[PDB]
Amino acid sequence: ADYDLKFGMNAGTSCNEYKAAEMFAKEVKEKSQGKIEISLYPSSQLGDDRAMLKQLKDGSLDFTFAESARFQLFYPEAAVFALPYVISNYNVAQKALFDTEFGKDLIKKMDKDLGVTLLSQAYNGTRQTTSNRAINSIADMKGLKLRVPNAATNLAYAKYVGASPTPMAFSEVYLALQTNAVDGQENPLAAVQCQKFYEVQKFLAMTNHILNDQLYLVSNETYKELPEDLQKVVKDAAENAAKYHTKLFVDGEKDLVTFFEKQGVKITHPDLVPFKESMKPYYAEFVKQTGQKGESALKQIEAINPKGEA
Ligand SMILES: CC(=O)N[C@H]1[C@H]([C@H](O)[C@H](O)CO)O[C@](O)(C(=O)O)C[C@@H]1O
Ligand SMILES: [Zn+2]
Ligand SMILES: [Zn+2]
Repeated sequence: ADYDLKFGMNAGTSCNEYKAAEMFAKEVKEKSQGKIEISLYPSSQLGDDRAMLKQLKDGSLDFTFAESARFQLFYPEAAVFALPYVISNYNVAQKALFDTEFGKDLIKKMDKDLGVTLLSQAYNGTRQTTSNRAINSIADMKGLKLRVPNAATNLAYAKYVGASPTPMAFSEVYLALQTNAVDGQENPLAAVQCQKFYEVQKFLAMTNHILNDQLYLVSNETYKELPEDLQKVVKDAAENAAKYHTKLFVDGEKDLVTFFEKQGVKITHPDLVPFKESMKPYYAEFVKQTGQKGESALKQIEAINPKGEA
């Protein structure tokens, strides 16, 4: 307890994100000879991820998770990461961030403007849609009161497929599902399982609409005060946690549909061509709203070859 550091997250203690942060935490403690202890604060105990990003910026929190897409809060063209159906697989998400001019500049702005250092990137699942009635095709989204996070790209997903979006914090979601204050939500299969949303949702549609990555972030105010050896400890441990993280989500996606079926959830596979078609005006509005910077970021993402990690 030379450094008593803290890691906040929206995920709960059953979740892949917690499990991976636990590995991060335990490895940092070991490979730092006990000089660094990391405590974990899940389930939004410190606020949502907008609050925790601000806490990293002002140095009041040491570590947290964010998606690349979340930086649309500060740079609207960064929403390109979460335009539904634009990023096809995790390979694309990795190259969008690290192997494009747009993404390399985002990392630099994250450092110089927002005070956060990007330690590592993991895969955080592809979002699906649960509901209290079957989504057999895009038609069934009409009138669906669909909970979304407080995030404009999730809002737009629900809106352009014809649903009625209802933003609310992740910690509020189980209650709203349980009482039918909303008709459904959208999250990767992992969250549907670890947050027990399947207990309170009879239907799951494979909409595959947004791919989530996950960034291991550290406050610059924290990172700068660590000796270089301990900086290296934290970076190595972040990278090792991220590979564990990704494997948890990949393996889970081979598996969880079966699990949910055992629980009595009905799985549908709606035709996704009309879903993808309905986003085309949204892409246009994005480019209209964000200008050259958004158009250029989108062209850069679109050109990435979906095949082969890097
Ligand atoms: C790093 C992080 O906190 N991810 C969280 C995301 C993002 O906030 C959202 O996708 C916008 O970026 O929202 C959830 O999926 C949600 O509330 O449904 C929970 C998840 O834990
Ligand atoms: Zn329409
Ligand atoms: Zn299937």
